[PDB]
Amino acid sequence: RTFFVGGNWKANPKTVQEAEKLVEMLNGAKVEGNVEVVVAAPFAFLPTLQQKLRKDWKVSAENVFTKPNGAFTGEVTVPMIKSFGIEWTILGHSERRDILKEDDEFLAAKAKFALENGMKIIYCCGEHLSEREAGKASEFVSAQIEKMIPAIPAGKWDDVVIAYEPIWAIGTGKVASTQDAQEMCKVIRDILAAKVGADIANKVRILYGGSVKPNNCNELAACPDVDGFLVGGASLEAGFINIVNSNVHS
Ligand code: NA
Repeated sequence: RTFFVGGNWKANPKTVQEAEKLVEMLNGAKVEGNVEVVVAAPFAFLPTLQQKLRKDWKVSAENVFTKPNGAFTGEVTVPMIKSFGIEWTILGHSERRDILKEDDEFLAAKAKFALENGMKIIYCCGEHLSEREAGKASEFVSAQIEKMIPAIPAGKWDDVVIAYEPIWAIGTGKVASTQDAQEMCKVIRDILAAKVGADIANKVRILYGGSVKPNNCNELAACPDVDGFLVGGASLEAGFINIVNSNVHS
């Protein structure tokens, strides 16, 4: 598996002029090793990233809707994204599940629609504090992945990346360890192996999507089942390149 680093800008930066400055910084970064890099940005900034970002990396949307077009005011759709040459989207990020109330049925429909229309997806999952403290993390994450699995069209697993988010460690007063990252990425790989087979489990990149910074990326990357990262705030900073370059420890 090729190490994979996605930079999720989330709803940032505030201005397209800042977005262009960030792209200029990224374009001069010296990448070491072997790594697949994707940068996800707000919809309004996708055209300028697609125009200006280094072509050895790829641009990603942060969401898409379930339909090609139509009477869905405010939604952006897969064909719109693709018409710029953009090939990636994030789906099911904890912020969209938990704040914008996207449920698993909605997300499964997005995954199917995106994949059957030639997108690649970064599909996010992860358990909350109650399930973590009950000792039911693997059961919760399995339920999420089991909803995702039937949505993946035949022959499309090459275009699926899964990100694990330790939601239990976001705004809760608890922090995740490196061992927690390894354990939960391994849990996901074992769910894949049991439900769709070892061949698929061995090729799907499973990312850690907790807090990833220059000070912990190397140790996280070295974990055997951690295939990369879905990076939050550090993707807006020069430290993103440290994280990209952590692949050499994997
Ligand atoms: Na690794």
